Amino acid sequence: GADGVGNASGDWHCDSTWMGDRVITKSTRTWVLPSYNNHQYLEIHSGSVDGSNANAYFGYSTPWGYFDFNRFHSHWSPRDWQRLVNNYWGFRPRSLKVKIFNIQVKEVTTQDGTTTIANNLTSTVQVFTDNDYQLPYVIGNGTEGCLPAFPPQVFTLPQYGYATLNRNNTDDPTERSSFFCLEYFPSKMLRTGNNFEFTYSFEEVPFHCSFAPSQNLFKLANPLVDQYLYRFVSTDTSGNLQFQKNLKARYANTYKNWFPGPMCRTQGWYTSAGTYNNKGVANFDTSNKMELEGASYQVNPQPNGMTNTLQDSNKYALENTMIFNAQNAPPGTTSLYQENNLLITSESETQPVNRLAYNTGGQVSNNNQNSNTHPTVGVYNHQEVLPGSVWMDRDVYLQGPIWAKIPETGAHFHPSPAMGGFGLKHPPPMMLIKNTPVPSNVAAFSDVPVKSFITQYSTGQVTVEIEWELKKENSKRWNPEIQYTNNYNNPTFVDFAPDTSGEYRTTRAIGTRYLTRPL
Amino acid sequence: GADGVGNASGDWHCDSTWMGDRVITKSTRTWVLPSYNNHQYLEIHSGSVDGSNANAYFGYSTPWGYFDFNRFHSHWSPRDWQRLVNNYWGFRPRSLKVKIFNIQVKEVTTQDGTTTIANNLTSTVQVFTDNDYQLPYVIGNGTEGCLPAFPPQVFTLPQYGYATLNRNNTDDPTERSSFFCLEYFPSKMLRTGNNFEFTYSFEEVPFHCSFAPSQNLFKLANPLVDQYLYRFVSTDTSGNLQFQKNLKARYANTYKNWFPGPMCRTQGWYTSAGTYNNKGVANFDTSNKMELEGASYQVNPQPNGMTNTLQDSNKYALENTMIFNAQNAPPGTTSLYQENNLLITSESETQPVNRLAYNTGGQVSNNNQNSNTHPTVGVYNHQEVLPGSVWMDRDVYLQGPIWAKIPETGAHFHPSPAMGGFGLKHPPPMMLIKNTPVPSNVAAFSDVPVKSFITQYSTGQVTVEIEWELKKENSKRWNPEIQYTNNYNNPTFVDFAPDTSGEYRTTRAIGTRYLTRPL
Amino acid sequence: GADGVGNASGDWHCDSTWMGDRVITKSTRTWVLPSYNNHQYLEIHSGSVDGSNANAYFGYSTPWGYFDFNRFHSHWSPRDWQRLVNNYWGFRPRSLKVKIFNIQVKEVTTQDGTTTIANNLTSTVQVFTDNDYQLPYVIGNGTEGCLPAFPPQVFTLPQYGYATLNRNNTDDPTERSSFFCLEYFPSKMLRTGNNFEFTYSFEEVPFHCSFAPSQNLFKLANPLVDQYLYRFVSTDTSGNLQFQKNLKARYANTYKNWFPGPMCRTQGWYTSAGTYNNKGVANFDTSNKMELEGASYQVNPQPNGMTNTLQDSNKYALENTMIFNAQNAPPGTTSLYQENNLLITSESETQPVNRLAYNTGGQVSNNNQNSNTHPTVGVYNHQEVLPGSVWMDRDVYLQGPIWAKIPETGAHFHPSPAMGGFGLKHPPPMMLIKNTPVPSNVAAFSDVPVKSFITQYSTGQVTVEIEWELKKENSKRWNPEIQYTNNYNNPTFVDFAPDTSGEYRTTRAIGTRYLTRPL
Repeated sequence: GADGVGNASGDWHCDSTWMGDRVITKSTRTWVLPSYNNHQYLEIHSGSVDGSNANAYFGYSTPWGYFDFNRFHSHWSPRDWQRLVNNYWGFRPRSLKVKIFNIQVKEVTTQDGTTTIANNLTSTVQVFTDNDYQLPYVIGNGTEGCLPAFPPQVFTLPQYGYATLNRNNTDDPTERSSFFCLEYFPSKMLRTGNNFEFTYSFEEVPFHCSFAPSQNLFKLANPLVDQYLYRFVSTDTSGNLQFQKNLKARYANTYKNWFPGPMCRTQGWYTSAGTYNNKGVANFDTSNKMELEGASYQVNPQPNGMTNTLQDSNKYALENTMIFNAQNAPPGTTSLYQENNLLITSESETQPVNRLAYNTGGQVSNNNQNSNTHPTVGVYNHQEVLPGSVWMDRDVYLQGPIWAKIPETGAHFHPSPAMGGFGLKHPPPMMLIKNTPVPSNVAAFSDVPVKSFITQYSTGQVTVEIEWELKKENSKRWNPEIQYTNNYNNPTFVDFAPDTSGEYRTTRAIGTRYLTRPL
Repeated sequence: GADGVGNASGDWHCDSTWMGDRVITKSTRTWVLPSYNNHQYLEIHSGSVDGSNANAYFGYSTPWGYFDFNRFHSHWSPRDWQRLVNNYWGFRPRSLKVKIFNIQVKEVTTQDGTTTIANNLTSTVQVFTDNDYQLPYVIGNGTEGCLPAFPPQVFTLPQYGYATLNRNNTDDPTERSSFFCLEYFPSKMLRTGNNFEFTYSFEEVPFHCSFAPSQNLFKLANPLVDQYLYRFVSTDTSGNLQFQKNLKARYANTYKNWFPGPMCRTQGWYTSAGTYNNKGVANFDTSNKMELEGASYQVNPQPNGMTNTLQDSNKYALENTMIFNAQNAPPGTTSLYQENNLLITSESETQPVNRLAYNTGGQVSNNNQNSNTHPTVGVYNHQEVLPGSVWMDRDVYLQGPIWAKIPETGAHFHPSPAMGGFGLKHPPPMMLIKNTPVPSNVAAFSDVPVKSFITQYSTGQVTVEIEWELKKENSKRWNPEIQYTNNYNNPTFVDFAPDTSGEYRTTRAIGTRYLTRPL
Repeated sequence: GADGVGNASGDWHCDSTWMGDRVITKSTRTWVLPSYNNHQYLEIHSGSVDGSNANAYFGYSTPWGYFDFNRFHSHWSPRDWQRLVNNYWGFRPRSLKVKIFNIQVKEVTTQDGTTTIANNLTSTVQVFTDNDYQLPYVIGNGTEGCLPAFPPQVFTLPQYGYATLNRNNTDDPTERSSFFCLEYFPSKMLRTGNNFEFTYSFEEVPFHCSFAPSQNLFKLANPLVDQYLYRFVSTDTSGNLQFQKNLKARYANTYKNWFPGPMCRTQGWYTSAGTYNNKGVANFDTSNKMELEGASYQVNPQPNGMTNTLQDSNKYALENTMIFNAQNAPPGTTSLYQENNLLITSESETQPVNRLAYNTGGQVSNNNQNSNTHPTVGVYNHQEVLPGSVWMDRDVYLQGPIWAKIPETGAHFHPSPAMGGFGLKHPPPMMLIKNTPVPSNVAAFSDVPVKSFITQYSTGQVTVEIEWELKKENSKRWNPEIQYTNNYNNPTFVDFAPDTSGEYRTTRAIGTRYLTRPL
């Protein structure tokens, strides 16, 4: 932008603007960027870890870092989120603007145990966006490093890396393994006066459904009126078939037009009461898994179409659950966490249309009845998509992801990501940034590449603006709705606020489904 | 319409008009409307009934009643239906017009065991349509109360009620239970001179397929020509692999492009011969079921994609069958019915592409073969939608439903209702009507609402006009087709006609699939 | 309107329409009108009753009845009210439309213990509005007879009567007592085809404040900074004056710009725990009272400016409280009611700016200090309006009144009615209606007025439409707000819904103050 050393290249924008059918969120944060890998690209790999060869991989770490705004709380204050979920039947993203500005590059020198930091006014950072999706898209896998929830917090940009193909579930590559060089893209170079701006339009995507059903999928018939349909009930002692009319309100017997969503049975576990759970279990051997390339992988939180719990029940299908930490956690922690440390979400709103993850799905005939053979049924633990099936996709959370990239295979079905949010063919592109290397003193020629660099890091601001489209509520429900509310019994701190040490406290996961609709 | 006491507000229209690619049906009937619940809204509920807690519910009954034209015989005479199904490959509804007129409100007084009926010229009825689908949509669940099949028959409008959510499969409500007040809508008020008119356009929907396949899905290859493809046949005594060419007409061995529809195995039962059936069976424990919200429900007639019987066979998968009564039945009857009382439909036309409901679906490899281990297979009793699968949706019947509302969840697959007919996102809206309350003598003030009303009922005519689009047959079949025909051996009455007592007799269910097409 | 016998003169309108800054409510109800006093005007009076001569009065009852829509639930469904109070900082009425239509006049004859009811097609009702406020305005005194909360309920119009002046607190009139004849106004006469319409604009009036303060009136100073002001603290042993700086956050000592509202101390009583209350008290002798014309009257709920309770406390100043019945009650009941029968409102939201009704207001110096005389203070139990005082007026409730007429005296202060709502100089005018008398058989002349009339009553519909202006919330609060929500533990019925007998159940009083604002 050529603002120059003494002129700011942008202003602080954090706001929300509510229009009748649209809302515009604006978020600004301060970032800091290390020089990762000391300006080197490094092959990274691993064999089997923790007794699973699904943990083997081959890939690369890069000197670059990237901006990740793919969580709802990056854009939405808690109050704004409340206003959203209490009043609207749905929402979707429409457009995006990003600005990176007020660049400051610092040099670091260490001498005799003391560290000195100074401006380097002539250094650059490099920024580009991968508009054609030519790089592995690591955004939307639920990884850390997003713009923080709380605007004053200063955050470190995560390092860009990726896994390509590995051979036979080992740490070796294959002939098809790809290396991607990020310097092989055009990128803008910014000194301290320069800035970067980017605009993007979302593709057409369905509204997220921010309502809960007020009817049960199998109870849709008028309770006052019989069906004109008849069901087989019994055989008499001579084997003749006997039938009965399907009476009003007998929902066990009514013919059905529509069927519940697909399910994969998932083990149920009791929360807050240990005495009901089986003691000293190691989950991993009995976890739900899918096989790929000769290895077994955990598939949490299972495909869409189930509910992980019943309302006002302490039993959860944990592998069907999005589980968040109430606090930020250090990288690499292996510590065991307990329920009170975590935010365990509930999909219970969808229980009228989604099957319960920890029960059987149903039963079908498994034999051929005859004079000597009584009819029998088998139960089933999984059932995939059926003609005429309906379900609700997983809810989104203030703490949760927004979008995910639909993999490019040429074939898919119902592209809504398991974690929740908007499946996108062309998502917001990766935004990559790195500190340009500055060599240190070099006296003599060599054909060997320079390895010795001045230690530098950079800092600046980033602004993200998203236009959201809203779907208005159009309910005729007479009695009041359930609404998210700030109710606490004798609080010692304000939730969604900094505490006495300045830590931002969040003790609840807030979903979107409060208002109701009939089916 | 302000016609006035002595002027009719509409005329009787029952006709059909056949245009080349369209047909317009017009139906007029006389209705009678009780004052249900004596102008009160009543909470209705139930616990477990007949040993099933799937029969528990919570809901409301309303003073309103509603017009239900959602059966084919409301619009189609038997002869017209014959003309449709013998000559056309498909049809779909396009537009709708409804008129309610010639309102007559009667007051009823009972004194000393004698009942007197008189006109009340100044009373009103109230009518409205739920255009935004803001109320539970109870139409399209197969319940009674439709416009009668036979035009002179006078019918009672059914009472509007609905089930909302209940708690833990009991008779209690939950926090999410909805109460809907129908007086919270604008509605037109009609005295005896007034009328009501409504028009509606159907959304684009696929033609119903009124043909049967003349080829088997697995027999599509030219019987005169070998495939250029080879199959594994055996291993020799040294374990070497052996292969053979797939020969002409060997349809057991041909490679396949396409696969049959999804299936859920359903128990088969013999009709008209009791000796083959298992004696004294109570079906309910061994019925097919699906689990929802912690309860088990019968899912008849199963999802689309199966056939319930084979042509010229007496074995039926009864829970895969639409079963109608030949006669109208009284409300609430628990009597046992026998086969000769009922119309048991057959989907046998689809047997070349739909799998047979009472057999296994197939078999797949269940182990890993090696030097010491012979290959084995398991059979499967259910198989859901596969890539490249094809099937035919259930046929529609003169006696059967027309449309159903697709539930509003944001996610579904192949929205064609299990019962048969057209799945609609925005179906013809509920048309609701009630007798406006007229208080009786009130001498003194009270803040308590008036409970004492003059007993009234109303009667009038309703006309429904539907424009249907037709898909012309374009067959090159040389030999004659199967056609629905009026063939009876020594009849003692005319079918689809009133008998000596005036009862309208219908002894057959008439489907649509007579003409054939190659695949 | 001259619709005629067989033509409806209006339609049913109950709806709400939400525009961005305005909301339009439309309500329609069915009414029934007795012929009160058999078409006679009657002097009514009373002496001392229950030992209080404040109960003496002189006045008149009229044959007329009147429409009273002066309660919020006449216009607002519970869900709509929820939407209002959760999202907006205020509202006020703007315009009004009323229609009376579908008139039906019935004649009643009783013979041998049996009652017969028939239409009288040629009878009239008479309607007029008192546009110039020339009659005693009885609307807005908290009396029964309003349009019901629940739209299907049919209600009886209350009888119009009024009290004029009485002599010396007895049952006699004075020379200044006024008799008002309602037939001395022009009025429209309606047969069964006719209707009546009226439109009205509200005067400019302040928005009701639908928010609660998030700051305490005495805590407004920055807690991080000292005042530059000093306070007298002590005298030393020689009598010299000593002073100290007012330190940061010491809100006991800070100089104040502003002062709390006016108060009248009111006795506090414990709810739900009887053991803390004084036993067997008769309240009336110790009630708060004001004297007028030589008699003593209870002044509940006291003037504005107090709070009746503290948050999460069981102590209430009951005479400072609006107390509603959860149910409709019969006229004239003397039964004792208990807390669980009643809705006891809480003004606790205003506790940061309004003084607590059951404590003392403060203390002031009551003597002159000197060498021999220690300073003393008296406490005070009442304090009226002070310069620089601020307070919040009483909240409004879904169950409560909307407006009140400011008395016409030429002098008043802060005209907001004690009960809550909008003080209006020219409120919506009285709407009066009566059944025109129809004499019975008269054979001979007399100069004495006819006393013998055919017994008649009338019924019809009334529609009321109000345009409301809204004040949008403009909060920067980061953390979530308190919101009214439909939370019930194991409900056996749906609140704000009809129960199994059809009774409309309301177990909560819903105020407007949920959102917060800083001072």
